[PDB]
Amino acid sequence: GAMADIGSNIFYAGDATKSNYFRIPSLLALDSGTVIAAADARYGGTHDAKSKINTAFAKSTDGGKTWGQPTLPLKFDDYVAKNIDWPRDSVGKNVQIQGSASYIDPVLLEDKETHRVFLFADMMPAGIGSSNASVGSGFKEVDGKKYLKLHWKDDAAGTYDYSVRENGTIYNDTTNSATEYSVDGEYNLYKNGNAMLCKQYDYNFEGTKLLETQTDTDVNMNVFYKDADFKVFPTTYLAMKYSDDEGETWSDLQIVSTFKPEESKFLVLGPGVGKQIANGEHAGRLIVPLYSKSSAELGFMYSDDHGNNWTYVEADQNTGGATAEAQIVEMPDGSLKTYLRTGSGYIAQVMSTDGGETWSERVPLTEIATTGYGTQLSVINYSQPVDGKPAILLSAPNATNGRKNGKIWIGLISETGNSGKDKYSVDWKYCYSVDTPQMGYSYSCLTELPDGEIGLLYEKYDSWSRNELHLKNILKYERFNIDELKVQP
Ligand SMILES: CC(=O)N[C@H]1[C@H]([C@H](O)[C@H](O)CO)OC(C(=O)O)=C[C@@H]1O
Repeated sequence: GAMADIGSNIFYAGDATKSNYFRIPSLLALDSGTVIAAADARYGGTHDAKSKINTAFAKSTDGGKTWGQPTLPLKFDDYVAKNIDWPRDSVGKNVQIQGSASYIDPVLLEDKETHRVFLFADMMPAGIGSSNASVGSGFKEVDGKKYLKLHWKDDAAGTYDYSVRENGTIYNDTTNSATEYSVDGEYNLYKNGNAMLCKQYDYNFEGTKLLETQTDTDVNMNVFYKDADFKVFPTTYLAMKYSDDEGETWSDLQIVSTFKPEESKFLVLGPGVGKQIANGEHAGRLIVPLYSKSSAELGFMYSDDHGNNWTYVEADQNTGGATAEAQIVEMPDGSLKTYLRTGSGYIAQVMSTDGGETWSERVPLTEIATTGYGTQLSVINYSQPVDGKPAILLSAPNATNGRKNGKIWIGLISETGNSGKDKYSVDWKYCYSVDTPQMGYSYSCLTELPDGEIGLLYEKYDSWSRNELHLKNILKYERFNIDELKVQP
């Protein structure tokens, strides 16, 4: 590493998370000027769920120069957290953990009006990922009210005759009566006040066979575990916790996806950051991007009451479930521009003028090359004029073959003198090269730091490639002043 690369790891193999791998960066400068970050702690190599993944978290007091020890605010204990070197061979490289619960794909958001920070992540029951989730919400309605549904072990497959109700009281819905079972605030199970338990799994390889085997370590039976007496419906959930103390402590787990459409296979987070509206009618609205295999592809969830309640909105009617990972910026009036990945070989743009309730048709973004499968991007507002215009920054790879050639772009915003969603034009005038064209570059998250420097946490390899799986120390942190970035190639 060069002098300039010292301090370019936040999460790394050997830190406190006990993970050898990390993916999916999230980076956010708070209003106070503290800076926080989050990423997947991918234990079982860099595979997506299904796997064993927890959400990692760290922060910087010194404006993002330096980072504290990492924490695990969203974590499951059904399989142990350990440092294991995943095989990289033609056969083994493909092997993933079949039986663990996971948190995956974080989003960080701050309510600046209340100084509350929210952490969201997809919540996967045991052995589930987006690809093998079932169709359904995971909740039932009982006398008009939504309750998380549960399968008792000795009931017929696909039979969910129970529900978590007030106080975590588990009810039998056939007779509508409380049982002796309940869940606590962690969704761990109890029988007549007594903690239920089960044996934690280990995983070790013998050659290219992955051996997932019980140990003699008791952990709390959780409804998200493979070996629980009561089990949630095996679809994708959204989880959130909040902190008022900049991530020093976290609130209780919230399964917020009560709005998951019954017709959807998965509904998951567009990783990166969310947005608080600063200007206009809907100023103060909190909004978080989502995408799904459902009635719609792109969606959002928003709160007009500082995080207590969340409303789901569909931005299109595509049923094909392409990976429409999005990030959102604000126009100076306060309308929203969203930039998103697609599976159609380009990055797309959409506008909303009603605070994200409705959205315009997708518009391709010509200026940036990408692959057919696409990659996640990061877009943000910059607080300062740039050549005397309001500006945004976008980070994304810039190649048609592979995830590589990452750029940071500066877009300059103009009024076109037209009306509505067309009020504004973005001029992508600057294009900064992060490394070289053949260097790998995948997911990324920008933030503007306190001093007005631009921070970047990114995947410095190609995370799609089947030949770059299970690499360590690929998650890189760099800082730039705004003049560095003003390049015109
Ligand atoms: C929830 C989940 O799996 N998210 C993953 C997403 C997904 O795998 C798929 O592309 C669409 O269903 O893709 C990628 C990726 O590197 O492309 C990373 C995410 O971690």
